[PDB]
Amino acid sequence: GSLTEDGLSYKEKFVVRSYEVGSNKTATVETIANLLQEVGCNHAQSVGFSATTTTMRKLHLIWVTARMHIEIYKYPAWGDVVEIETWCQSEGRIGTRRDWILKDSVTGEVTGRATSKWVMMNQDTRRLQKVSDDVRDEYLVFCPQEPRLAFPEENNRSLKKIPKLEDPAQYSMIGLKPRRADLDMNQHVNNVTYIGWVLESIPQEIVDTHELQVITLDYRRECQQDDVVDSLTTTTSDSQFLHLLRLSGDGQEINRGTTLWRKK
Amino acid sequence: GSLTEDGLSYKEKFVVRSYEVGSNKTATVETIANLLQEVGCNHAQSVGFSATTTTMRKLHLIWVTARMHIEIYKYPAWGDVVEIETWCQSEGRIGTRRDWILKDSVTGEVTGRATSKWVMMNQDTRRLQKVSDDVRDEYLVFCPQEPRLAFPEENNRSLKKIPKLEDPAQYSMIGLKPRRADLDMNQHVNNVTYIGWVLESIPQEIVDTHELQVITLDYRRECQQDDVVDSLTTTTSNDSQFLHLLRLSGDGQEINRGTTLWRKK
Ligand SMILES: O=C(O)c1ccc(O)c(Cl)c1
Ligand SMILES: O=C(O)c1ccc(O)c(Cl)c1
Repeated sequence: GSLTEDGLSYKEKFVVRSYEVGSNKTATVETIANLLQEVGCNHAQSVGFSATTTTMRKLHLIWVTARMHIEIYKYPAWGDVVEIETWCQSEGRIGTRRDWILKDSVTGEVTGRATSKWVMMNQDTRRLQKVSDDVRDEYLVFCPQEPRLAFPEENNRSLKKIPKLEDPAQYSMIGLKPRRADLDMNQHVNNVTYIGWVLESIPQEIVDTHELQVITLDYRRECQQDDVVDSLTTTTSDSQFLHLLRLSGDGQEINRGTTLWRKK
Repeated sequence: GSLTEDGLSYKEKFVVRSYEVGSNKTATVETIANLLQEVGCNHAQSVGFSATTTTMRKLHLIWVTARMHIEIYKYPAWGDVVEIETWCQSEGRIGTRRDWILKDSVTGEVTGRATSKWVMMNQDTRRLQKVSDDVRDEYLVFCPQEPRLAFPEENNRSLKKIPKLEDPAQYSMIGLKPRRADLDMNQHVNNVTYIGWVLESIPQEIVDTHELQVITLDYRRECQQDDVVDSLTTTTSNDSQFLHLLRLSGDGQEINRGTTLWRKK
């Protein structure tokens, strides 16, 4: 991987692995989400991050994911090479955004795109915050100053508000628990694990006859290492679904989302 | 990755990823096990498999894992490059073996080694069998003819018989279930998922003060997609050793047994 000529975006190529593909012999959406996080981390390292800036370390602040939105046109097959370009942009004091574009390395065609929203949090208290001028100033040195959007269109799916699923859910997968492989180096549940848990309650017949085209996921609260989660899904329709992840006991919401599937 | 000059082994380099490392900022043993399977798959593809041979496809036969044995001296850090060399060898009619050697790409030092035993099974009936002469002759053209062992030693750990853990277990993790990401392209539970499940019942205090040096795992029966597993561990021992058992949550049918050896950090 390398920063591009202008130093305002980063590109990396990945060869799809045998264990990264599903029943269709193409990369799963969880594999795609892991590659997005990997190229994001390599970009952060290339421009001087630990991921935190110097002012953030002084104030004990961290970036936390608020939303992930991914649209896939074609999933790469086992052995194929996918090139992913990523960049960040400040969104004033709301937070920051990281966008991605995925391409078939051979044809150069766009095979997918993604966008994510990040908010500032005090690492100790876990209290959300607005971004200060100091953090925005140092962030502006590695971001394009004119807007660059993976999802440019006004009123596009990536910004749509997601409603809360009402009981009874049409489908459910209960008692989901993270294992040590689901945790990151800081013992926090990996963001991709929540995508896997959401998809667990999609019925097998849909997975057998459709391919996932779009997923939008809000992250409200973290699942701790000793927590247990229930995954709930209801058909809202192409097939569309509404999703809810909540703690198995008291029902505290941890994520809500929507998926759109197209028939094979 | 590429076959070596003589065409009897395969090498591949991997850059360790951010999500592949654990609390020590080095690759987990599950990451190592996934890289071993990946270089094994790339080797099989480079020598014509599709991982069945022509005679196996005609007779509806497949290779299934019987045992995995891994020893790690040093785990690669995030961003490091690890080079893995792999090769296969026939073991007469018993089955086949795949061995691996892991090296630090910069120093060229050996940082780990692994060996696995595979047995032939009919894909439909699931009945184990001996290797036929046609299959033995077919894969002999891609294997070294003089023995090449990752674990050459006289009475080495890789071949040690593993006993069955007796109840009550000292530690347990109950109700483990595979999710869709734990399945391979044929909807079978990935071999690395069982390693993760074994390790789940090791207490956190051991994980915080020790590093895993050796794991030996026998595979007896598969966990199906709708099965639920219980992971059981008992301390058998500056080094800590454990005995492991994975069994179905309901009737207690054994699916795996193993041992781990941990050295203090
Ligand atoms: O292999 C598959 O089809 C597969 C894998 C993961 C996942 O979450 C889904 Cl919905 C399907
Ligand atoms: O992050 C770790 O320390 C880690 C990860 C996986 C695993 O199985 C164990 Cl025992 C530890």
